[PDB]
Amino acid sequence: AKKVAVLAVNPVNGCGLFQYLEAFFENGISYKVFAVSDTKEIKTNSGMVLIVDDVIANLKGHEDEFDALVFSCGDAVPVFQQYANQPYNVDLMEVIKTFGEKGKMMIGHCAGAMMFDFTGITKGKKVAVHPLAKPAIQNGIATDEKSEIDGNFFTAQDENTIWTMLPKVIEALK
Amino acid sequence: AKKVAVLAVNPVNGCGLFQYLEAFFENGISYKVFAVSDTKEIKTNSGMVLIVDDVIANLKGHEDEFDALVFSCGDAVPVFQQYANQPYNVDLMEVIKTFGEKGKMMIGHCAGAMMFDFTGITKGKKVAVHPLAKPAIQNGIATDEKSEIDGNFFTAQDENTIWTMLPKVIEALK
Ligand SMILES: [Ca+2]
Ligand SMILES: [Ca+2]
Ligand SMILES: [Zn+2]
Ligand SMILES: [Zn+2]
Repeated sequence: AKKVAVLAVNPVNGCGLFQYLEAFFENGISYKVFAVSDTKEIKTNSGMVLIVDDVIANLKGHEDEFDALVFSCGDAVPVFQQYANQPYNVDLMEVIKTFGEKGKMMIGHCAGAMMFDFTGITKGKKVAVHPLAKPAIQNGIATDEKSEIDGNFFTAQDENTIWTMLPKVIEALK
Repeated sequence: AKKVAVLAVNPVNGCGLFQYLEAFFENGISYKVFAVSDTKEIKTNSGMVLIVDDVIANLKGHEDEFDALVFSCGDAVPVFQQYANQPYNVDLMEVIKTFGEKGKMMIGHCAGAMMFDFTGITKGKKVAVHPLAKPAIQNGIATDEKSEIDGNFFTAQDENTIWTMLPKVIEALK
């Protein structure tokens, strides 16, 4: 019964986030949602209070217990580099790197491929990424497609193109 | 300009909800989210917790303050009928009737058209509705279409067909 660690940044795009969670719940895939935050209480881009399962600090060292990582992008991302030293963002890099190195399935949209890329795990792999974050892809092969599936990477250009890969994401977890 | 009252049942389908909220937010359309519940704190079908703006009881008497109602469906709706002693479900019927009677734009998906139908406001209008809820449509005219726009009614069969009518909804609310 497959298990996914869903990473929700703060603020998270709720439309992206619930596309994933709704598809997992409807298809009987297990998930736990970790805030990329000090607290499990976060906000959506649109300002709604959202309380998820746990915080990313508590995912570290437990990466083994999951089959897949979802990076659910949001308005936190454009300020990531500015706040790279925040503990939740140091944990973010380590966890993405660990999942990547352990061969887990890596799922993301908008700037998710960029977060993956920063850790080097995307080396030589086709990724779809927000057209704005395309210049920051240094290790992966950034394309202009709505989504790219390559090896362990499942990435969509943004929330409005998650649909183009989601049936395949679900099938790979079922 | 235009103001939308969004009704979130408990549990709500978060994929449906945020498709609306992201679209409104990104197009600068004003909205306020009301829990169809005894408190502002609701769950998603997927088990996340949302704290919304207010409860539906506080929308009673203020329907003319809004231009549009969104009914955001969830796994609460198929138990709606069992739960006649929840005051917020009685309030729901009241609020939907009042909005429809006052000629407001009525927007919803999945079993939303059925909630509308129960109040009678759908008399003679085409609606899109989830297949399982279709036989419950007696006042309106249920179709097999992905979405239906008829008069003041903008309804989608479910969360995965919202995209088919959402640009028209946005255009109408500008
Ligand atoms: Ca949002
Ligand atoms: Ca949900
Ligand atoms: Zn993003
Ligand atoms: Zn429903």
